Amino acid sequence: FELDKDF
Repeated sequence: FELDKDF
């Protein structure tokens, strides 16, 4: 995780 997180 923490890729470009909008979720």
